[PDB]
Amino acid sequence: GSLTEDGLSYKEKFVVRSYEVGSNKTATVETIANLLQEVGCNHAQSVGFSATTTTMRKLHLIWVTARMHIEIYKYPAWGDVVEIETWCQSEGRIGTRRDWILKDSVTGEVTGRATSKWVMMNQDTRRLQKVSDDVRDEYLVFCPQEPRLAFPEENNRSLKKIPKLEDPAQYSMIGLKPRRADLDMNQHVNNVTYIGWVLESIPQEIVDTHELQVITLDYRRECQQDDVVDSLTTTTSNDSQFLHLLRLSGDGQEINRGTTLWRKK
Amino acid sequence: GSLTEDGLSYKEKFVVRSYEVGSNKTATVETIANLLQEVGCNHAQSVGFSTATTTTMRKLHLIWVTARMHIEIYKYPAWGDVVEIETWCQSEGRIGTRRDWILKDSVTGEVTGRATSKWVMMNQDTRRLQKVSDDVRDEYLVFCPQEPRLAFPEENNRSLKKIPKLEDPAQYSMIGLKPRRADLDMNQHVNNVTYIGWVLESIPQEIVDTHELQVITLDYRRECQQDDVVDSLTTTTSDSQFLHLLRLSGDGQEINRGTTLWRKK
Ligand SMILES: C[C@@H]1CCCN(C(=O)c2cscn2)CC1
Ligand SMILES: C[C@@H]1CCCN(C(=O)c2cscn2)CC1
Repeated sequence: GSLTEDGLSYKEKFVVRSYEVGSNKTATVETIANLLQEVGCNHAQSVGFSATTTTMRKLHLIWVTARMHIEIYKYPAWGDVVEIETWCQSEGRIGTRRDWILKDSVTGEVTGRATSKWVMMNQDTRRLQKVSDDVRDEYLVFCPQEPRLAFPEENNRSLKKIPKLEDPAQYSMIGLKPRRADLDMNQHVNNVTYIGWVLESIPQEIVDTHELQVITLDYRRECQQDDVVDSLTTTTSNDSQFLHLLRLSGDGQEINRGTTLWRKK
Repeated sequence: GSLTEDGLSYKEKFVVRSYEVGSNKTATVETIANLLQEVGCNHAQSVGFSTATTTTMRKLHLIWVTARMHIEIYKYPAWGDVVEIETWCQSEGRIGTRRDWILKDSVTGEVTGRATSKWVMMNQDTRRLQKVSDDVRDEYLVFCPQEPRLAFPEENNRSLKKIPKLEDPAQYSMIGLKPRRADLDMNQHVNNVTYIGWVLESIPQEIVDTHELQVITLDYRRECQQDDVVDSLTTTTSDSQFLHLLRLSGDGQEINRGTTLWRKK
């Protein structure tokens, strides 16, 4: 991959692997989410990061995902090449937004797009804090100055408020535990695992007859390596919509909430 | 990737991704196992095996199934490094075929790991393993070297050693392991790599933090269904050596058995 001519965004091509596809022989949404993560890490490394600054490392601060929103029009087939362009933009003292565009390497048509909201947090106390002006100036130079939104729409699904699922849930997957493959290089559960856990409560009948078009996932609390999670889903609707909730198997503490939108094959 | 000059083996280069590495920022053994699988699929596709079945095998409802996997790693590739893998097949008479791999450093050319696997023929409906017929053997002998080519040539080595059954009580255990949709392949079967991850779940974190996995030999006895639950058992048999057993959470039916060998960091 490489930064674009203006150095304000990054592009990378990926060939879809055998183990990355589903029953329809096309890449899963979790594989897509992993590819978004990979191009985001490479963009950060290319502009002198390792996504902490010296001021963030000095104050023990980190970037944490608050929301992820993915919309897929066409999933790449096994063996196809997909090009992803990614970039960041400041949103004032709230935090930063990171967006992506997925394109067909042969046709150049847009086959998917994503947006995510990130907030600053103290690594040790887990206390969120607004972005200080001194931290902002350090990365503003790597972002475009004019707004550049993967989801410009006058009123888009990426910024909709998500409500809390009411018991009893219509569908459920109980006793989900992460394994070592679910952890990152810092022994924390990978943000993609939550996507897989959310989708575990969707009935296989929906999975066999429908394709996932949209998914918006709010991140509320981290799941520890030794925690157990319950995945809950309720239908809220040619198109199927679901409301999701991830919570701790025991006390029922909320870790995630989201919505998915599926269309008929 | 591409077939070598003689068309008797295949090579492919992989860049190590951010989500593919462990706590010491070097690729996991499951990532290595996935890369072995990917280069094996590409080798099969390049010599005329469509979405590793032949026209005669398709006609008779026959498939290739792994019986044993043996991986030895000297140096795990770091995040961002390129690793080149060369793979090939060889017939072993009526028993079945063997598939071997050599892992090399793209910069130095030194061997950083090597693997071998034994495959047998099985009816995909009855699960009855059969010997390699004759009309089938001749159909693929032309894609394998005629003189022996072994990733593990040593006379009386670890790849061919007999594995015993773990005796209760196990010293360590991880119970209630269930596969999720990401653990399944394009045919809704549990991926052979998931078993490696499940075996390693019962290894104490103390071993994982102080040691590196050098060797792993895994026998495949029975498939784990999408709705099955597995228990992972381990006992120290000693460098550190362990004896492993995967079995069904309920009745205690054997699905896998193996051994690992770990070196101090
Ligand atoms: C271009 C970009 C500048 C902003 C920070 N960054 C990130 O990737 C990031 C995503 S969420 C918070 N930090 C590194 C590189
Ligand atoms: C070169 C090779 C030769 C025949 C078998 N094969 C495999 O991929 C295979 C079978 S069992 C493990 N590997 C297809 C192509």
